[PDB]
Amino acid sequence: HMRVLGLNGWPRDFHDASAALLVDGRIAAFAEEERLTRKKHGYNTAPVQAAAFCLAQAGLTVDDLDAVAFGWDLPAMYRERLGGWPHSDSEALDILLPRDVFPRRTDPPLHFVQHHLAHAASAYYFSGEDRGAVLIVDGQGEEECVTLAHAEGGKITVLDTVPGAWSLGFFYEHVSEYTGLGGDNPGKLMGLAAHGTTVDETLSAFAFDSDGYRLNLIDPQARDPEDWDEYSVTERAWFAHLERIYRLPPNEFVRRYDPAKGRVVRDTRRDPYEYRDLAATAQAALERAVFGLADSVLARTGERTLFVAGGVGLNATMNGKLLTRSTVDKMFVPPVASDIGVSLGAAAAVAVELGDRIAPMGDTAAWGPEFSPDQVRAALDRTGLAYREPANLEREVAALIASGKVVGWAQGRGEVGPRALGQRSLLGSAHSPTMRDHINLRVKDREWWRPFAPSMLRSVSDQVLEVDADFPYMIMTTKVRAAYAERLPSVVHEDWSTRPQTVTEASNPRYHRMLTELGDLVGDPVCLNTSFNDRGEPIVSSPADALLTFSRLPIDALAVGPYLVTK
Ligand SMILES: Nc1ncnc2c1ncn2[C@@H]1O[C@H](COP(=O)(O)OP(=O)(O)O)[C@@H](O)[C@H]1O
Ligand SMILES: [Fe+2]
Repeated sequence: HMRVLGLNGWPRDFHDASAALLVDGRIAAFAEEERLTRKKHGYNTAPVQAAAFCLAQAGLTVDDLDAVAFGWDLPAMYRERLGGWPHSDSEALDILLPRDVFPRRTDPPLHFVQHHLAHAASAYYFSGEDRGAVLIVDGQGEEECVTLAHAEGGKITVLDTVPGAWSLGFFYEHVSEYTGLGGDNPGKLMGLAAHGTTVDETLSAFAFDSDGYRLNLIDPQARDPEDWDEYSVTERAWFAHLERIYRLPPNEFVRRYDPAKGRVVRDTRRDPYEYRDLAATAQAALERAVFGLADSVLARTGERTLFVAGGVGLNATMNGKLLTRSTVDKMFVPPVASDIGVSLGAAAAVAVELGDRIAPMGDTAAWGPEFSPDQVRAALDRTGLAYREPANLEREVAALIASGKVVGWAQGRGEVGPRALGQRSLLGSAHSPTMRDHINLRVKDREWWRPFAPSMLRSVSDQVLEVDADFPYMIMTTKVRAAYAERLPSVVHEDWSTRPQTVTEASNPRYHRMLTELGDLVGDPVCLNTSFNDRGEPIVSSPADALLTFSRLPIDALAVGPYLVTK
């Protein structure tokens, strides 16, 4: 047995802390810190709880680990940008795995893995494909924002990098901030781009070529020597530039006491919808730049399989278009493309270095905590709420869904990454023409223009989608076929695009069953599947989490374990 605990998250100036445990190349456990702490984005923290969970889940202690792997070259970053790496391996271990939570007889080997390598590792080793081109597109690793590499024979070899100042991630963030959606919500920007019109995709900043892009707005060698990313530098350049060329100035945040809620709430001066054309344009500029990069690495390696990771990898809209490109046959992007994924990537890199074979993820991301019926009961009995234990839960849930009701679904092991995949999901009819507005405005109280996405049986996805492939992670848009382009109004765009999760019975028997039962009711085993949370809070993880969010939202029912709660 080779056991490698991979980590991300650090007390100084970090985000998306997470922890993954590989055992014999298999994922034993994987969790994001935010899910357990309830603090969004897992900011400025070692993945303390996530690692504790991995170890408990696998019944291990630190002393049972062959290696601890960290998904950045921290010593390097501390050398170049802070004037020295002051930590012994043991001292660093004390910070990443505090002894009061993680008792240990001795230190495990500590490995720092280069940030993009980890990103790449988390794509390649888990793709189930044995070779391909690697495209890593990011905010910024230690010094680079893009990495093009060749993945073959269990090896990842770098061909080229792009300096952070030219970051597509930072660009897209900055635009996201400029619009008032916020730099921490780029996904929203993507959503918004769909409502805009693109005028000049260069933004008078980018110049696109056949190998990607160049950004004459900023000197590519511009370092913010103070910090250890070029975020501030790119932020000034982009904000001043956008204000010059775009009709709207930066949207501003407004903080006022709301007597209705009894607190200071943050709002935006302008409606971010006003910025839709700027979103469209940013989206298009990102796509264009990324199309170039993809073509370039594909051709430099002579592969037709593409691997994508780094946070830009979360842009399903851009991925869908990569997939349909003539330069692309197959595509894998892991559900943990962002930094949460570099704990797993670091682990994989190390495990591979230690002689392990890494198994494929295989159409599921359900690696987080799960809870026994007794545990769920404990959480239920805490609330003093009445609940049933349906003979056939999956059928009853299907019936509620078919009737246009919204059902919280908390089953098995939490999924990892930003997307609910039927372990912690809010479910609704994919068939209702009013469901989208209902969930947006009445249920989640979020923006009217936000889109929804479907889960469907893999077994019918060939009839529903123009591509007969696995889409396990909702990480890629594709188009529906004619016969379904109006059947599914809540989850299909006017242009027939959608962002689907395909569901194998192996991946999720319960979800699979529920969908099957739904098909027997409304013809298609397809439903609307949106993240289970009140907006701005992370996806629920524990039954107590589920009950809390259920109690605060006008959801109709909660299916948590084998129990069903109604309002
Ligand atoms: N849907 C999206 N489309 C485009 N870019 C995105 C999207 N989601 C996240 N990003 C980008 O990913 C970046 C974060 O990447 P990540 O690898 O998680 O961390 P880091 O950049 O610190 O290495 C952000 O700069 C953000 O702009
Ligand atoms: Fe990254």
